Amino acid sequence: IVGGYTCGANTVPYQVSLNSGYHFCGGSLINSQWVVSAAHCYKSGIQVRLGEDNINVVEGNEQFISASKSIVHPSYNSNTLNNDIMLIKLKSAASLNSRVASISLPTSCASAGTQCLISGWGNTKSSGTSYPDVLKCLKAPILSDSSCKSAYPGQITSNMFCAGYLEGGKDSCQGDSGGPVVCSGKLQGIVSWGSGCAQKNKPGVYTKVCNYVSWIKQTIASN
Ligand SMILES: [Ca+2]
Repeated sequence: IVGGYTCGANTVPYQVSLNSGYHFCGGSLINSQWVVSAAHCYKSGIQVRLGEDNINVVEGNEQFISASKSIVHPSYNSNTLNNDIMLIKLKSAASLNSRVASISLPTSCASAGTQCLISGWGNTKSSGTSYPDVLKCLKAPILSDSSCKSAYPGQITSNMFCAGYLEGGKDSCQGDSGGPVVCSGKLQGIVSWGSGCAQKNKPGVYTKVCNYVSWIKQTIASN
């Protein structure tokens, strides 16, 4: 997260870190057994780390649970990032309390102008590289479809939306991938892609979770 703030420990209780020997992506806990992330975060041997603040220090609220199975969206295209969503099942159910909690799925899509909270452990610099240990947060609005398409001609599908600031300076970034965009207590987006980070006229692009609720529910019901 570039141009954000320190969230505060366990203030974003649905935020998870995906670990394969190291943090590599965010994700969102959606029930005791299941995490939503980006398909571009797929790999084998994922451990899901819940209850994290400092990802390099055991601070007392962590739950580390290996994934039993990952399901990339059936229509994910890694070239275009269309359908950049993946479900991860935990081998055991997480213990839920106020520091580790699921986030609700949307019942309706969000509109441009809605304010959201984006979070993660990704790079905090727009030029060069600095990875934080503690969770970072950014409040940002959803942008109009027209501004999003104008920013990224030929690239924005109906399964994507832009959020952030066209002036630059405030965005998600590498290592935030897969993490949440939450608006009015609903998971509306997944950190997906963008050109660089926090660049002028190049906002963040996010998977439009409301399009996937049917798929998520039916997949959980049968897996
Ligand atoms: Ca920790």
